[PDB]
Amino acid sequence: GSSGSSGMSQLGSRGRLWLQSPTGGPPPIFLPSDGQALVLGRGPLTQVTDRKCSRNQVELIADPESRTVAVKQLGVNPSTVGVQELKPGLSGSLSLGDVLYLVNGLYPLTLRWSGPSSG
Repeated sequence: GSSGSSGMSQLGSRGRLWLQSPTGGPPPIFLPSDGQALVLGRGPLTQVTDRKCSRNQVELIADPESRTVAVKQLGVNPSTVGVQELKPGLSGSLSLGDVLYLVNGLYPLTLRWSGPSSG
């Protein structure tokens, strides 16, 4: 038959925000574009099972507005947003490529953005 519905439309190439993990790590999680906050910490999320990590260690938010990500510490352990240490109740930003050491300056989460070629 004829499916139809819609025709065509495209402004730019656009993309999607996500986090990149090193070998022996979890898959590429796609942050919520809606603007929600993806709390990272212990669990299958990042495969982190360190007590030092808290279910809600920090709050990541995908900001496709300017290809950025907001980070807010809701845990106790001091998190590092790149090369700067955070605090409890503090908040910072992460750029495309920047790292986000969940805790113990370990379990770094590289911020990546999807972008296809050709077109």
